[PDB]
Amino acid sequence: ATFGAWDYGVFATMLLVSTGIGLWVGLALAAVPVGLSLAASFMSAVQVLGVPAEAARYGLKFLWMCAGQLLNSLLTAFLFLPIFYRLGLTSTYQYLELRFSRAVRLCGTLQYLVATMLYTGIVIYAPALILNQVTGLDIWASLLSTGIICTLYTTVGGWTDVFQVVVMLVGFWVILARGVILLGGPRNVLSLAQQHSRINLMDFDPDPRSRYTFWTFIVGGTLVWLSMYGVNQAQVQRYVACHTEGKAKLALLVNQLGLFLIVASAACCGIVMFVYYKDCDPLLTGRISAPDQYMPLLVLDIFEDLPGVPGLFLACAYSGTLSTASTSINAMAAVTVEDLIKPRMPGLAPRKLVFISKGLSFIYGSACLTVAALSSLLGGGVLQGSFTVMGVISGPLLGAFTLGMLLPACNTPGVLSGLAAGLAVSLWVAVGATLYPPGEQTMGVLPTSAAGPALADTFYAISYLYYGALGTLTTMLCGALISYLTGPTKRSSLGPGLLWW
Ligand code: NA
Repeated sequence: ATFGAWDYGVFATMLLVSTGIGLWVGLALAAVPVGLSLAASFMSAVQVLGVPAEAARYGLKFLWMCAGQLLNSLLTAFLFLPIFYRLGLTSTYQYLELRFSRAVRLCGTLQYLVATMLYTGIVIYAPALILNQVTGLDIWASLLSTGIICTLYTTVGGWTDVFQVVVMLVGFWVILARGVILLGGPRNVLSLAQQHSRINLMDFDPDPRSRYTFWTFIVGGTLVWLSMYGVNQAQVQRYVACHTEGKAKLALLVNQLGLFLIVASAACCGIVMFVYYKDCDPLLTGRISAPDQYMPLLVLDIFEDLPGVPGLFLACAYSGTLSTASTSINAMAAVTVEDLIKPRMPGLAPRKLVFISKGLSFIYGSACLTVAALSSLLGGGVLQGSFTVMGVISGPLLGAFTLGMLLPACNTPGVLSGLAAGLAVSLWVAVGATLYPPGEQTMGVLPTSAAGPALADTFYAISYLYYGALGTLTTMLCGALISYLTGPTKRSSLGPGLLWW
């Protein structure tokens, strides 16, 4: 029910060792490692908690997420990697500089900082949620602990990604292997899932309100993962540092393979989790309050006769998530210093520049902890929360980049107005859904079992995967229209720039 004795020791020892190695790194590349770094940059305990739960509650439709990811990678390697290897170097928003203006560069950097801050807040909340659900500590003590450890990793801590990805994969495989053997027979699990309508691959429901479906997954995942891989500063930084566009596409391929493995393993583990709870769903029984508590519960249930392992898995999912959060915070600080402060403070006390970078890292860590606390209080849903954070905020940024590249007739006022309109629409739909969320029947939640305004109904029910796609598209539409209203930009006035070349 709540770890025990051996698994408490396992959790504590593993977390202490992880902190020690982090401090050692902070005090004391090839396509494959950098691609696995690309994969690890966005996979954390959020995906451990959410993907199995979403698969269990909807059923093997979540595999279509992989397809979305696939599209993302392809588009990147064919739309943004070539241009961010010849035109936009060093930074990603320098393209917005040399294309539209420095004002658009500042707008893009601010959007990236806000999106990353909120995403890292959700990321920090995920291990806090794991600790609260497992160890029993109230969510606020768990948030205090996770924030303290993340700030220790960032301020003090200053192949780790490969280790994280392999740990995620092995954990998922161990869970879904122990579950199948305990239940008895992979064929039996598949048959039980089929009976309870968990094998639902071919879902083409054109209704956007249906939370998960091929039509929703392809477009929404493509757009969100593009905003997270095609224009994200960290990912593009990892591209341009790969030393070759052709060898950067190899990194993207490795990243895509890692994402495929993680998502497939998580969905299969979620199906095993449901078939484990085929007759008595914990949600109906009240054993847990939110679906995000599904994964920590099963881990406790499966290995009740095998102490220690739950602590190992849920301490790996803690340390890896904290490493991801610290990398995000430090990247935010570095981006702020390099892209904003340095231009207006060119040669003032490089030691002061290091001091300012440290201060920004601390400020961003604190802000991310505050966002984690807000997410804890402000309802729940971590996988949807992260995709609505990276969707509404960064979606318009991807729209700005795509308008700057694809459309020759795009101008600084055009892209700025498009960004404003896209942010407005995306936040409008997000708040409408938060206040007036759709029901389980509308979204498409599969049946459970316990035997052991017109606008708010037609729009706010839109699948969360459509938030980002709603923003980006808006930025591409409005930004285009205003461009042709104020003044169409001339192809001659642009350098290589546009993908058309
Ligand atoms: Na996510």
